Amino acid sequence: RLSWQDYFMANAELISKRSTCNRAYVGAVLVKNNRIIATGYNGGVADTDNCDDVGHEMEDGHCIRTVHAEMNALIQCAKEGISANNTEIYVTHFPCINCTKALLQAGVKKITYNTAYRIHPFAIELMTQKEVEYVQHDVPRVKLGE
Amino acid sequence: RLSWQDYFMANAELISKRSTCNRAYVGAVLVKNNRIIATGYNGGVADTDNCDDVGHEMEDGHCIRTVHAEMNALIQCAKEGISANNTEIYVTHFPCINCTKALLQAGVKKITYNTAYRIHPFAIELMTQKEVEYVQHDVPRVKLGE
Amino acid sequence: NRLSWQDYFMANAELISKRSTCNRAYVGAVLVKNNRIIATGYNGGVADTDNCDDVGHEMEDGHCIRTVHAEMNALIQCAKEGISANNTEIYVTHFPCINCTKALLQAGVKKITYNTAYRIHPFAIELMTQKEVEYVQHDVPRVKLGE
Amino acid sequence: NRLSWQDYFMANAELISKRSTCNRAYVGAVLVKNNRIIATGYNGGVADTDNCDDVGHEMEDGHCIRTVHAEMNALIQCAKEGISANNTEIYVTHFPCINCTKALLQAGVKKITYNTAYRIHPFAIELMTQKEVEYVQHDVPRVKLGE
Amino acid sequence: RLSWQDYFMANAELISKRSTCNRAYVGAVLVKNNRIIATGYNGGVADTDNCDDVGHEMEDGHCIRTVHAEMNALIQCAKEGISANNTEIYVTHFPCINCTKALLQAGVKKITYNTAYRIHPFAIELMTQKEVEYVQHDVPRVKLGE
Amino acid sequence: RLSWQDYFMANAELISKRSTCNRAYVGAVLVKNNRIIATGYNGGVADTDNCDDVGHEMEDGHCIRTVHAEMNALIQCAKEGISANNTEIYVTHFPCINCTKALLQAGVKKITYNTAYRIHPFAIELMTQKEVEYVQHDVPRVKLGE
Ligand SMILES: Nc1ccn([C@H]2C[C@H](O)[C@@H](COP(=O)(O)OP(=O)(O)OP(=O)(O)O)O2)c(=O)n1
Ligand SMILES: Nc1ccn([C@H]2C[C@H](O)[C@@H](COP(=O)(O)OP(=O)(O)OP(=O)(O)O)O2)c(=O)n1
Ligand SMILES: Nc1ccn([C@H]2C[C@H](O)[C@@H](COP(=O)(O)OP(=O)(O)OP(=O)(O)O)O2)c(=O)n1
Ligand SMILES: Nc1ccn([C@H]2C[C@H](O)[C@@H](COP(=O)(O)OP(=O)(O)OP(=O)(O)O)O2)c(=O)n1
Ligand SMILES: Nc1ccn([C@H]2C[C@H](O)[C@@H](COP(=O)(O)OP(=O)(O)OP(=O)(O)O)O2)c(=O)n1
Ligand SMILES: Nc1ccn([C@H]2C[C@H](O)[C@@H](COP(=O)(O)OP(=O)(O)OP(=O)(O)O)O2)c(=O)n1
Ligand SMILES: O=C1N[C@H](O)C=CN1[C@H]1C[C@H](O)[C@H](COP(=O)(O)O)O1
Ligand SMILES: O=C1N[C@H](O)C=CN1[C@H]1C[C@H](O)[C@H](COP(=O)(O)O)O1
Ligand SMILES: O=C1N[C@H](O)C=CN1[C@H]1C[C@H](O)[C@H](COP(=O)(O)O)O1
Ligand SMILES: O=C1N[C@H](O)C=CN1[C@H]1C[C@H](O)[C@H](COP(=O)(O)O)O1
Ligand SMILES: O=C1N[C@H](O)C=CN1[C@H]1C[C@H](O)[C@H](COP(=O)(O)O)O1
Ligand SMILES: O=C1N[C@H](O)C=CN1[C@H]1C[C@H](O)[C@H](COP(=O)(O)O)O1
Ligand SMILES: [Mg+2]
Ligand SMILES: [Mg+2]
Ligand SMILES: [Mg+2]
Ligand SMILES: [Mg+2]
Ligand SMILES: [Mg+2]
Ligand SMILES: [Mg+2]
Ligand SMILES: [Zn+2]
Ligand SMILES: [Zn+2]
Ligand SMILES: [Zn+2]
Ligand SMILES: [Zn+2]
Ligand SMILES: [Zn+2]
Ligand SMILES: [Zn+2]
Ligand SMILES: [Zn+2]
Ligand SMILES: [Zn+2]
Ligand SMILES: [Zn+2]
Ligand SMILES: [Zn+2]
Ligand SMILES: [Zn+2]
Ligand SMILES: [Zn+2]
Repeated sequence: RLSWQDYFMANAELISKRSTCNRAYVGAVLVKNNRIIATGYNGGVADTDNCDDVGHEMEDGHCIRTVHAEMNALIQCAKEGISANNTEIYVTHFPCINCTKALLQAGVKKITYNTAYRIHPFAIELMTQKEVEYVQHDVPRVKLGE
Repeated sequence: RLSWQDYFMANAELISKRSTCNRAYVGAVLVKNNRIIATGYNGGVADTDNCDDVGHEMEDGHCIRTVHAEMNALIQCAKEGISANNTEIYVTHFPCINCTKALLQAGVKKITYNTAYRIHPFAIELMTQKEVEYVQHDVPRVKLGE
Repeated sequence: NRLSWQDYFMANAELISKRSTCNRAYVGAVLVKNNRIIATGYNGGVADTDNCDDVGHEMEDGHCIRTVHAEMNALIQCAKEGISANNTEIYVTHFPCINCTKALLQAGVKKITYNTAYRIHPFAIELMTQKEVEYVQHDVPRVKLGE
Repeated sequence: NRLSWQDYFMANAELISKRSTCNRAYVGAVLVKNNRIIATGYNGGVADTDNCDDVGHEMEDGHCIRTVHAEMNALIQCAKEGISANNTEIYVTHFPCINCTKALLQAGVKKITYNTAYRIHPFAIELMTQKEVEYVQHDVPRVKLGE
Repeated sequence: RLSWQDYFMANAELISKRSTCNRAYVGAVLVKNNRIIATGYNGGVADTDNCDDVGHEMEDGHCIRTVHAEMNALIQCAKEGISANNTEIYVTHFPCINCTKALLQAGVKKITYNTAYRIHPFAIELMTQKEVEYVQHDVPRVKLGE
Repeated sequence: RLSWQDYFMANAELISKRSTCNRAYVGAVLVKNNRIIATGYNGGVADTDNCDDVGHEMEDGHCIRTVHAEMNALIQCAKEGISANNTEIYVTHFPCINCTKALLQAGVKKITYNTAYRIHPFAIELMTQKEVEYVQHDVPRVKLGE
């Protein structure tokens, strides 16, 4: 039976399947007391162009078109009025500095990630100072459907 | 990529992977405006015995030990104070009469399911009266992890 | 001689039961957090569907399956509105059935106070015991309203 | 002969008034949204402070100022818990004073149903009129609970 | 830079600038963990006449037309469904007995005020009994805009 | 008497007075139906170093140390569980691309700003496509305190 860690990392990878930016298919699942409260994948602002259709918007070696997966989970909370305080997050890719700041500021207490994607040393510095646990964990092998 | 329908049915199946009652491994995902707001699988009341460990509690041909997947999604909303009104649900198995009544009463507006499990005609009657569609949809074939 | 909290809320549960539309048992439930009422419910059909009063019971295995139960109507008020039922207690006219018991325990209801020892399911007792939730019998007080 | 919604909630307001601790008027209030109870209140001292029953009234200009009013206790339940009082109606045993009237109107309470025509302030009427909020008199129904 | 106390007292004074009762221009800011969660100024019920236009409604030496600043902050919470428990309030004027009772009942834990307006001894009595400090603090001199 | 626009822009400037990054003192006030629901200024993640004390963290010509003012307002909503949908925002400085994406995604419908700060053409493109109104408005001259 899938452990909680495997259960949520698998969910993060499934969530990434709708990513519309082929630089990285990113999925995030926000969890409170082992319950899923929000999810997100990387894509353009809702009702705007996606990279799949009009191409990336590159600036300083990053695609700036997308709302990031982690940010989409947090913004789901802000839009609906759901508390993200005292949560943990499972993400397919290590959070960029912008996502890191938002997550820490929102009260996210633990970050579990699969891919060591472009790890920013300042993101590590912030997680360390804020005493937020970060953990690498592989997505388990799971087959769904017939 | 995965359609919204495929995306959520896949999620429901993944959610079912932690089911602790082997009569049916059930998973449910509650969705509002294409966002996941709650999930649930079938298992004993939290902090109580599960069928996997102590056996089913059978009455009139049903296992009564478990909080049902759909009920776990709704009760997540009740416990946390998340609104379930104007949602839809994706579930691995057709809802029983008890789950159907609760879902309809909560303001769930559409039901999508995979397995046509023990369909109760009174459940159909109520869904029809409430103008809530019950749509069969197969779980897509999806492979997660390496 | 003011109504105690227990009497106050049990009286309320009985009053709440006065709109029940299934004559097998007129059930009323009041959900309480820190001695404040946050939700109520009585037993009746799904909203906007038929009630037993009008079309008869829908019997299955010796139970009327037509109704959303009183306790469930309280919990579903919370789920529908987005009101937290965690760390509450409930006052109910009738001892909760196994389905209501599971939902209450799962929602974080910490104590159950009931009047009528209605069809008490031994498995409901087993679960309340394991989950460490008290189930107290308390009579509805004699209260006259109006005039 | 089931209790109508109006009778159901007015009965509830009267029951709620049974814990009032200021004998100048036993006031009870029930806040309702889409025929669901979301909050209640009776008149009594600030929580954890003295009640009139025990220490006497605190009179100022012909009013007892000791109590948080029933209507205010309902609204404050909402403010303290974070429950939305917008687009509600209220049922109250006594017509709201000017302070309660202002707070109710400001909170988005859309209709006021009361039993007793208690010290009706003409300025309260003026405000309800301008704000377009109905104020309906309705008797508490004769209801016997218990035994 | 401005201390938290100066920051919020300044805000309360700015909030008071829209007051429509010239007996006292009152502003209130409701704060939870140094975040502003609601504000209010004294004026008529929304969509009703204001004192500026039709005059005061005087009774027993008080203008009864207005919803008070503090009450407007609390009622913002009630209307929207924002929790006022475990807050503090900053107000331009010492709260009257009605506002004091409501604030204490709502779970407001500290009161900071500038002007010692019409102090009611019963208000002091209740604050003291509830172990809620009432702190006088001057509005700082702050110039905004060019 | 201060118009609503002047009232909230003045508030945004006052909010900026606690900024701890001297590259730009930024303040934001999030408004729903002319009520203030959240505020923010630019500063380090809560309980971490500020630029005032340890210097800026410069990357590609931007200080990346700070959680931005707008982001702090939105994250207040996410942390507490307050809905930011159907709001408008008043900000001392035109939002950067990251803030722009988050605001649009959160359901912010109008942006009023004072300073035309480093206006990103892609932020304009997004506001335009998302049909979000943006308006320049000067902070009014307001003196507070004696
Ligand atoms: N469950 C969801 C739903 C949406 N989003 C985010 C990802 C994108 O940033 C944006 C997509 O929202 P749209 O309203 O544009 O949804 P579409 O149906 O158009 O999907 P897409 O744009 O991905 O085709 O919202 C998300 O992270 N998770
Ligand atoms: N994401 C979740 C978490 C919990 N539950 C439900 C399923 C069971 O009815 C019960 C399990 O909760 P526990 O607190 O017992 O969690 P455990 O870690 O013990 O899991 P399990 O009992 O499944 O081993 O809660 C759920 O549906 N979905
Ligand atoms: N205060 C309330 C309101 C409703 N309900 C539940 C009981 C029934 O299961 C259903 C009744 O909802 P309707 O929308 O059908 O309300 P009616 O006004 O039609 O009442 P009834 O059907 O009882 O005549 O909702 C409840 O328990 N408590
Ligand atoms: N269901 C409730 C609970 C409380 N209150 C209000 C009425 C009083 O203004 C105050 C009473 O709160 P306490 O915390 O003092 O409660 P007690 O248990 O001490 O009740 P009492 O003081 O009435 O004996 O709160 C209310 O209106 N409705
Ligand atoms: N940010 C706000 C908005 C409103 N109110 C309160 C003060 C008055 O009691 C009433 C004013 O609300 P209106 O809906 O009448 O707003 P107007 O735009 O008409 O403002 P005014 O009446 O002050 O001109 O609401 C408040 O305290 N703070
Ligand atoms: N009303 C508030 C309170 C906080 N913050 C944001 C700005 C900074 O990003 C961070 C500051 O939070 P701290 O918990 O560090 O508060 P301090 O009391 O330490 O203030 P500072 O760090 O500004 O000295 O939170 C904000 O925008 N608005
Ligand atoms: O969604 C996330 N989350 C993580 O925080 C990092 C990147 N992303 C997205 C952003 C972009 O679409 C991306 C590839 O990232 P860069 O373009 O920044 O290398 O994956
Ligand atoms: O979780 C759901 N959801 C559906 O509503 C139906 C059954 N179930 C569960 C209940 C039990 O654990 C089960 C097998 O169902 P029966 O024991 O009722 O046949 O799957
Ligand atoms: O509302 C509750 N709450 C309790 O959990 C038990 C039964 N009921 C209702 C269900 C039905 O309408 C009923 C009579 O119960 P039975 O038909 O299950 O005996 O009272
Ligand atoms: O609870 C309410 N609600 C109504 O708004 C009016 C009065 N009251 C209370 C206040 C006091 O305890 C009271 C008797 O009122 P007066 O002391 O103002 O006459 O009943
Ligand atoms: O807004 C507050 N808050 C304080 O609690 C006291 C008075 N006020 C208002 C009420 C009226 O508009 C006012 C002048 O008060 P009096 O009219 O009660 O003296 O300032
Ligand atoms: O708070 C905001 N909000 C706006 O979106 C833009 C910048 N800022 C902050 C970020 C940094 O502390 C800043 C000066 O911005 P740059 O360092 O990106 O030029 O003001
Ligand atoms: Mg799209
Ligand atoms: Mg368990
Ligand atoms: Mg009906
Ligand atoms: Mg007491
Ligand atoms: Mg007005
Ligand atoms: Mg700090
Ligand atoms: Zn891209
Ligand atoms: Zn990122
Ligand atoms: Zn089983
Ligand atoms: Zn079921
Ligand atoms: Zn029946
Ligand atoms: Zn039941
Ligand atoms: Zn009294
Ligand atoms: Zn009153
Ligand atoms: Zn006046
Ligand atoms: Zn006042
Ligand atoms: Zn800096
Ligand atoms: Zn920014």
